[PDB]
Formats: sequence, C-alpha cells, structure tokens
Amino acid sequence: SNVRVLATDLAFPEGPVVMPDGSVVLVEIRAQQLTRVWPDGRKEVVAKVPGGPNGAALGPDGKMYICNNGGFGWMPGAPAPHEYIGGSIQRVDLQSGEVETLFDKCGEHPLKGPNDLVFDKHGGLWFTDLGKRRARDMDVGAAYYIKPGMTEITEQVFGTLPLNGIGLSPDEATMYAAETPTGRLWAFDLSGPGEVKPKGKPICGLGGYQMFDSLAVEASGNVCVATLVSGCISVIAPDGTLVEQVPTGDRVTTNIAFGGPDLKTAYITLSGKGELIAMDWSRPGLPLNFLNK
Ligand SMILES: [Ca+2]
Ligand code: NA
Repeated sequence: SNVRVLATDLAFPEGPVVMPDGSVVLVEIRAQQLTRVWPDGRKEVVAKVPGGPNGAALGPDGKMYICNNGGFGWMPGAPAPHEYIGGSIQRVDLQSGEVETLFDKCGEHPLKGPNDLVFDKHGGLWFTDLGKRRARDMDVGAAYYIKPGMTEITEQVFGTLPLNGIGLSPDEATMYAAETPTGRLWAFDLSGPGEVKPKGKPICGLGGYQMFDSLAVEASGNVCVATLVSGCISVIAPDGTLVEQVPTGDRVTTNIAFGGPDLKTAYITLSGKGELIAMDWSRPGLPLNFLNK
C-alpha cells in the first residue's frame, strides 16, 4: 500500500472518475466545479456546476453525469434556504463545459439531495438521494433508476436513512447502497435491469461511531466503502463479512474509485484535507460501464 498525494487544495473533493490514461475527473462540492487532475501534477477546471456537484460517472454518450445535491452550508452542513437551489441529475460536456440539467423531480416529487451514481451495462443510471437536513427535520433516503436513453426516472428504494454510496455487483444482479449515519451497507436484489425485487437488507453494520460515504466495487464482488469518523476504506464481502479496514489518514474520507494498470490502484478523496490520493490495492477493481469496458 504505497500511498501518494495526487492533488491538494481541492474544495471538498468527491466523485472521482479515473480515466484510462490515469487522469482523474472529480467534483469539488464547495467550489461548485468539475476538475481534471493530470498525472503530471497539473489541474484544470473542466466546468462550473452551480449548486452542490456531489458524484460523477462517465456516460454512454461520453458526457460526465453528475448528482447535484443543490448546495450545502459550509465541513458541510444543512443549507440555509438561499444556499439550496434544488437537487438534480446533470450532464457535462468534457470538451465545452456545457452543463445541462436532465431531471429535477421524480413523478410529482422534487429530488432533494442526489449523491452518487452508477451506470448499468444498458446505459440505465442508478443514483442515491441523501436528502437534505433542515432546522428540525431531515429527508429520508432513496434510490432511483433512470431508464436507458434517459426516458423515464423511477423510484426503486424509499424510506431508509440517508443513502450515499451506490454500486452494482459484477453480474449486476445486486445493487448496493450505503446508509450514511448507521454505517450499514444495504443489498437489493434486482429482478432485471433497473428493478428491485423485495425491499432489501443490511448485510453489514459497522460498530462504534462510524458512518459511510461513497463506494466502489471490486472485480471479486467486494464492496469498498469510504468510512467517515474512523477514516478508512471498509472492504465488505458479498456475504457481508468485514474483510478489512484500510486507514487513509482523514476522518472525512468520502469516496474511492479504481484505475491504473489492472484497475489495481485506488483513488480516494480525502475531503477533510482537500486531497486526492492514490493507493496500491491488492485486488483489482470492477470495470465500470462506459469507462473501463
Ligand atoms: Ca458521497
Ligand atoms: Na466511487
């Protein structure tokens, strides 16, 4: 586990997407932008994304899809009314910087705080909703699926505590969602693309005072979840066994993505220190659709 710092002075980094050349496109939630970090050290702003760009994934159209949580109040907190512009799913052209809003509601219900996302092999898009905190109450968590072609958005999970990381199993027959305040990883069986069948179960709950953020799946099927408070990556087996906890040095570790040769480098956002780091990983990551395979 040879650790290296790839970038600093990032304004709450999140949503890393590791390109084939080892460059990383990621979101800076506090600076409201999509940023490109190159292996020669240089950084460039790809696009300004007003609000709270929170997670990213490359899509079948070659554009970068974004979960926009609508803004926080800044460490993040509950957004004062004016700092919140509504949650949405957006798309960014990585060549022009043009930002287009795709969805801001599902049925008659506005999206609250979209958080992270993952494409299935048909181009359908899963995403979590962490909800928003208000003065005396908070939204429940949810997960959504957008049908291939971006034709329709559907609610698949609703009424958990806030949901954050999301991924698919290698065979894409199971969707995983991390429940932030409880440090529980939930597994949902899929009867087919985009469709949960009964709605799921927690396969792992960490002890102590530990909370979950975003995640990435390994080719083995293990789920690697960024763990807040204790500052590590929690590696969870498909059967829920806690395989290991890899310390990162930052209590606000928020996300992980695999890249490099054989997808055996982990790229991790340390959102407390404002850093993107890389770490050797003993097992290869699961290739993401429309990025790695
Ligand atoms: Ca997240
Ligand atoms: Na990730």
